[PDB]
Formats: sequence, structure tokens, C-alpha cells
Amino acid sequence: KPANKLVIVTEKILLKKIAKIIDESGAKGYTVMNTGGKGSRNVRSSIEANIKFEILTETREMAEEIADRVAVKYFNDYAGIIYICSAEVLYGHTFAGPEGASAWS
Amino acid sequence: KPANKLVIVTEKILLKKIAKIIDESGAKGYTVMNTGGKGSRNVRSSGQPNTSDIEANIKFEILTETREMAEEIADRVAVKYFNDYAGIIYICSAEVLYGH
Amino acid sequence: KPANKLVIVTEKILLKKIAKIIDESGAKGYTVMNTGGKGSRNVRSSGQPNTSDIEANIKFEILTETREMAEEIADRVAVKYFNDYAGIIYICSAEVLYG
Ligand SMILES: Nc1ncnc2c1ncn2[C@@H]1O[C@H](COP(=O)(O)OP(=O)(O)OP(=O)(O)O)[C@@H](O)[C@H]1O
Ligand SMILES: Nc1ncnc2c1ncn2[C@@H]1O[C@H](COP(=O)(O)OP(=O)(O)OP(=O)(O)O)[C@@H](O)[C@H]1O
Ligand SMILES: Nc1ncnc2c1ncn2[C@@H]1O[C@H](COP(=O)(O)OP(=O)(O)OP(=O)(O)O)[C@@H](O)[C@H]1O
Ligand SMILES: [Cl-]
Ligand code: NA
Ligand code: NA
Ligand code: NA
Repeated sequence: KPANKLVIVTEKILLKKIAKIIDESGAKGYTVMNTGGKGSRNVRSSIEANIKFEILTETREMAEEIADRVAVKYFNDYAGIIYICSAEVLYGHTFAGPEGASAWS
Repeated sequence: KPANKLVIVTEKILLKKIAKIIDESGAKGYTVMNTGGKGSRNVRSSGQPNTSDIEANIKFEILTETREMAEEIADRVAVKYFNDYAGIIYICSAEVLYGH
Repeated sequence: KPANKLVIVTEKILLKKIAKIIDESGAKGYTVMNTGGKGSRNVRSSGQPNTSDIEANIKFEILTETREMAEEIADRVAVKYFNDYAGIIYICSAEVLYG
């Protein structure tokens, strides 16, 4: 089943702030990694101080909503880039099926 | 050469268990990273990890010989472990330039 | 805008050397992670890493301007280092949204 994989590479200090935006979007979760890096926007600069989020979204609209909120709220003032990859989910939130009367477990 | 990039994000304590499945599948290698995260299945036995905890999880990336190999790995991980452990599995398309 | 995401997984000791290759290609930046791993080339001079060692390797992700730039980096790294050093290099398609 196709899904958008939204990636946000940004400053570590934004971790909780971005996790709240992701949650508010309706996305079921996110994965976050510590990283290093170098950029050319030269907002932060010309240890690892980055974080990388990967968020598998329900729709393209969901991914765009997260992206647009993060970028508008933070990217004039903080380093970061955002991009999307195409993914196909094999086992996701629905691993054990729906809840309620259509449940199979 | 086009390839399937299988991604398994799961509890860090499954590292050796998932490496065993990968090895047994015929896959030629894997890359693994520490991560944090949050999900909605709420099956981690110890609850959601701290937001600061960027080693609750591991992420495997496995460039597989075929699509069927990636699915074999996914299916065995999931049936063996995902009722008792947190985790998700997806695939991305990759073109291998060198290595592999 | 429709970009290439070039991925280089290789021995951590090559961090500075590959960063220089990336910078000389004209790439606007890169992201680098520690990783563990296993492969089948069996080139790494110190043998396979411990399953628990999640710092044997580095993984670079480079969003490039063109496919030509991605290829320049890849070819440079492999040709100069892959006889002697472990690693793999691949490309994923990415669409940059905020960039
Ligand atoms: N072309 C790219 N490929 C991969 N990662 C990138 C690229 N450009 C930027 N990054 C990642 O995004 C981070 C932020 O870069 P950005 O250009 O937004 O800000 P910057 O102030 O130049 O960053 P830095 O202080 O890291 O130099 C970088 O540290 C890096 O991890
Ligand atoms: N939509 C998603 N996008 C990206 N990563 C996700 C997503 N859903 C879950 N994950 C990753 O999978 C891991 C496990 O989530 P899952 O839903 O399987 O179990 P959980 O018990 O709810 O996990 P957690 O205790 O981490 O909240 C998460 O910690 C996260 O790294
Ligand atoms: N099929 C693959 N899928 C994902 N990552 C891989 C794959 N094959 C190799 N790698 C990554 O590339 C690294 C080096 O593997 P390579 O085959 O180049 O050399 P190696 O000497 O066999 O490496 P190692 O000592 O790690 O076994 C691995 O540690 C792993 O991170
Ligand atoms: Cl990663
Ligand atoms: Na910079
Ligand atoms: Na959860
Ligand atoms: Na090996």
C-alpha cells in the first residue's frame, strides 16, 4: 500500500516541537535519528546537532500539512530541509487489523 | 541496478533476532541505525519511549536480491514478533550504483 | 523539485575524505549518521563488525542538484576506496519540499 515518507532534517532542539506538529497532523507516528550534517542555507552556520524525522503519512495532504507547518514555523529561524520519498507499507499501524466489529483479532 | 530497500523499524532489543532472519533469507547484508520514535500500536511492553530516547529503536535498511526476498523477510519478522514488540516495515525503491 | 538522494554507507574512518569529495562536487550539503551493518564483499580489513556495534560505519545522504552530481560523488568514492574499504552506494528519488 503506497504511502509518502516525509523526511525532516533539522536542529535537535526542535525535537519535541516537531513531534507535536506530527501528532496534531493525525500521523500515526514518526521515527527520529541523531545525525550530523552540513548545509548551504547558512542559517545556523557557514557533536551531532541534527535530528532526522521520517514520517510515513496517511495521505500526501497529511505530509504537506506537516511540512508546511514545520517550515513556516521554524525554517526562517532554524536550519533544516524537508523532502518526500515514496514508500510502500508492508506492516504498519494495522498489523493486527481494525478495532471494533470488523476486527479479525 | 534497481533494488528493493526493505526498512524495518523496531525495538532495539530485537537487533540480533532480526539479523538472524535477514541472514537466513539469503539477503547479502543490512545497515542498521539507532533511532527514537513514537507509534500508535501501543504494544511496546514498557510503554512509549521518552521523546529524548534516540536508542529505543533500531532501523534496518536491507537492499534485497528480489521483491520476494524483501517480502519473505517482512512476513517472518512481523508474524514472529509484532504481536509482542513494536515495529513497522516498509519498502522504498533504490538504484544500486556500487557495492552489492 | 525532483531530486536524487545519494546514499553512501562506508567505513567510519573515511568520514572526512568523503565529506571533501561531496564538497568538491558542488553538493549543497549532506547528512551523516553512524550505523552498524553487515555485508558480503568481505573487504573490511578488521572483519565483520560486532552485531551490537552501531558505529562501524557512516551513512551519508546527499540530496544532489542533478543526477550528474550524484554520479560524480559515487564514482569518486568507489573508484578511490572500494578496493580497500567496505561500503555500498545507491540512489533513492526524492522530492524536495523546503530546500
Ligand atoms: N543537499 C543536502 N543533502 C543532504 N542533507 C542536507 C542537504 N542540505 C542540507 N542538509 C541537511 O540539512 C541540515 C540543515 O541545512 P541547512 O542548509 O538548512 O542549514 P545550514 O544553517 O546551512 O546548516 P548547517 O549549520 O548544518 O551548515 C544540514 O546540516 C544537513 O543535515
Ligand atoms: N507512521 C509512522 N512513521 C514513521 N515511523 C513510525 C510510524 N509509525 C510507527 N513508527 C515507528 O515504529 C515504531 C513502533 O511503532 P508501533 O506503532 O509499531 O508501536 P508502539 O508500541 O506504538 O511504539 P512506541 O512505544 O514507539 O510508541 C515507532 O517508535 C516509530 O519509530
Ligand atoms: N544488501 C545490503 N543492504 C544494506 N546494507 C548493506 C548491504 N550490503 C552491504 N551493506 C552495508 O555496507 C556495509 C559494508 O558491506 P560490504 O559488502 O561493502 O563490505 P564487508 O567487508 O562485507 O562489510 P562488513 O564487514 O560490514 O560485513 C555493511 O556493513 C552494511 O552497512
Ligand atoms: Cl537513516
Ligand atoms: Na551551512
Ligand atoms: Na505508541
Ligand atoms: Na562481510
